Amino acid sequence: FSCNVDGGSSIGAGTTSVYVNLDPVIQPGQNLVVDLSQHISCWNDYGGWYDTDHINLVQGSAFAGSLQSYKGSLYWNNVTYPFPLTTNTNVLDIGDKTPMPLPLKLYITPVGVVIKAGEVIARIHMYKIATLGSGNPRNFTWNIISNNSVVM
Ligand SMILES: CC(=O)N[C@H]1[C@H](Oc2ccccc2-c2cc(C(=O)O)cc([N+](=O)[O-])c2)O[C@H](CO)[C@H](O)[C@@H]1O
Ligand SMILES: CC(=O)N[C@H]1[C@H](Oc2ccccc2-c2cc(C(=O)O)cc([N+](=O)[O-])c2)O[C@H](CO)[C@H](O)[C@@H]1O
Repeated sequence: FSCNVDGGSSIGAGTTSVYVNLDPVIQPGQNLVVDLSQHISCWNDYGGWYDTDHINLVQGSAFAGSLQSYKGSLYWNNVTYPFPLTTNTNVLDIGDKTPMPLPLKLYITPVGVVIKAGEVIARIHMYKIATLGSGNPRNFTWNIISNNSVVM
């Protein structure tokens, strides 16, 4: 099982930064919408749904400390969860060798500068286990970072 970010090097585990582009000005009452499907894609390394991969997001995924007061919802694989995650999410099965954009979006309610360019916004933890043998479990973290400032 592997992923990449913006079509970069392949990632089988560990921590990767994901740089996103945000609306530079938002009004009070407006949320930020971070569509991570535009950035993170994953695939099965055999193809043909051989040794199918089972992927979920993990309880404890959270805002960066500086944004701890913010409110959020996380969309994953057809279901929406409150954020920070207080449960694991549903499982997405991955079996094609062609990269699948992750069905992942973050909606953020800020509670001046809303987001600073270059600062970590959120940390999303992801778990993989496959089907055959031990399933070769792997842990990933996606550290979401803004490319630009957002003001309100
Ligand atoms: C031991 C293991 O992981 N086995 C998995 C297997 O993995 C590969 C199969 C063929 C070619 C490369 C890999 C592979 C690629 C990467 C990477 O590019 O980052 C990292 C690792 N790794 O972490 O060892 C392995 O894929 C199947 C189907 O996806 C299941 O996921 C299995 O469980
Ligand atoms: C389980 C959990 O919620 N928190 C633990 C956290 O787990 C992860 C952290 C990042 C990415 C994936 C996982 C993970 C998710 C699952 C799953 O979704 O079933 C299963 C496993 N697992 O057993 O290897 C790992 O690991 C830390 C230790 O580094 C502590 O143990 C925490 O308590």
